[PDB]
Amino acid sequence: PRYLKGWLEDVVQLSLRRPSVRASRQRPIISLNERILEFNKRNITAIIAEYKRKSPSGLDVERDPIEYAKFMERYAVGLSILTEEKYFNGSYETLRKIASSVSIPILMADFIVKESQIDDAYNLGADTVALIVKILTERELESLLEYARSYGMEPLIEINDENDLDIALRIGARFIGITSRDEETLEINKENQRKLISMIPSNVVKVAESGISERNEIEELRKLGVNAFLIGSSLMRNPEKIKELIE
Ligand SMILES: [Zn+2]
Repeated sequence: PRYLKGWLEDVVQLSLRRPSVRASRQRPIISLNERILEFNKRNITAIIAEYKRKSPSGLDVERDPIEYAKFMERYAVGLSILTEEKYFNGSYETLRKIASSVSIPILMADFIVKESQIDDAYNLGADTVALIVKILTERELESLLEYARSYGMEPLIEINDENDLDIALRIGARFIGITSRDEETLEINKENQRKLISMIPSNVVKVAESGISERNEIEELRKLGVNAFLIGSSLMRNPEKIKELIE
């Protein structure tokens, strides 16, 4: 991985030593990016609802994961499950139990730095994974993208700046998340997020991530070409909000 500082350096070293799991997957992969495009053709707002108990930006809640997932199943285009343990209080069991309980596509969100974490996502039932450009070298990113595709996944390649975007397009990403949060500093910049969105080709499936709480922002981003919206904190604190956000 890259040489980082602060909490990201810590989470990367933790991830390198993450013990892998063993299990026989039950259901074939179902595509999150393809379901997003189907929602777009149906003119249904496509929200990826995220389950996370804690975050470095101060979220700290307890909520039953299965009850949350079963509620979201009616409304969300997919789910994102945090599996990072130290900063997000996620776990592999959380992913396994949620995947075993819903039929919509599931994204495992963690700090993937080694192939066995993709093995873990597959064996636990996830349909895809996030790969974060700013924690990986270009060579690692290309290799992990190919590895995930060899299972039948289309990973969400996450970008925050123009250097990240250059890499993501160069390596052939087809499913890009544009996060407004710089994970190193926790700073939110929506202007920069909109700039990057405008630089992505129309045939790439685009997901806006971080800081979304209001239907007005979803509408404005949809007008700019965003295909789907990854929303965590606001839904973890008031799950029923997704109903208003999709209206
Ligand atoms: Zn993300």
